[PDB]
Amino acid sequence: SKGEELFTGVVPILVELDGDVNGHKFSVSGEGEGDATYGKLTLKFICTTGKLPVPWPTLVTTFVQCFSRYPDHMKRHDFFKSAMPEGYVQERTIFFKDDGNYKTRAEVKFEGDTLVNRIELKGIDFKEDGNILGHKLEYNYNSDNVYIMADKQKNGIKVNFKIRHNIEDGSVQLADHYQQNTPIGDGPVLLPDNHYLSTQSALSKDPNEKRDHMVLLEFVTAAGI
Repeated sequence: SKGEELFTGVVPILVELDGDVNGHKFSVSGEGEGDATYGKLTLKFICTTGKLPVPWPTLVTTFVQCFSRYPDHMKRHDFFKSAMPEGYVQERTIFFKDDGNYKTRAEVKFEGDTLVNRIELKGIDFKEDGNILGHKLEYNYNSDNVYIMADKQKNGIKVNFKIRHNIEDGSVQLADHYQQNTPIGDGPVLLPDNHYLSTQSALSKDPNEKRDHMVLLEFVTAAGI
């Protein structure tokens, strides 16, 4: 249940985002593959409109939790795969402490054999010379644990978690995330007991790529039950 079966091998992934942060318009395309059996994601994103007006790490959480590795004993709490292939809607508000906020709306679903994440991102109230529009964030990412809770009312899940981005001066730029997911289908889905997803993310660059981009490798495992 139910995308369960859809995820037993390596699945191609496509990500497309249209963004507007303080009027700075930009688009990003990402490609790669996920192997949920190992909770592994490998992806390369390209800013297709010239330079990315925000730091790449600020976009990682926005750029497919159905690739998390759910231990066999926890399969019944895997809301993400259960919503497939029809997919789910994912919305967030990300408040950057002492700075602006991003509001995103994405749909994650299969297109044939490819798992697609299409997102619209809107950012407002950013400080022109703050850590974001001013690009003062280091190109790295910290590991973390986010707590997935069922949202029985909408038959989806909700998550509230903090991401800390390292600032070049040694300090931290907090990004408080509030997320809610609901199934696209009318299809049944599995509602989970509370548990965590533990993620680790490594960012890198493609020595041969001249466009603004980001190479991302992640491993994610569910636990807490």
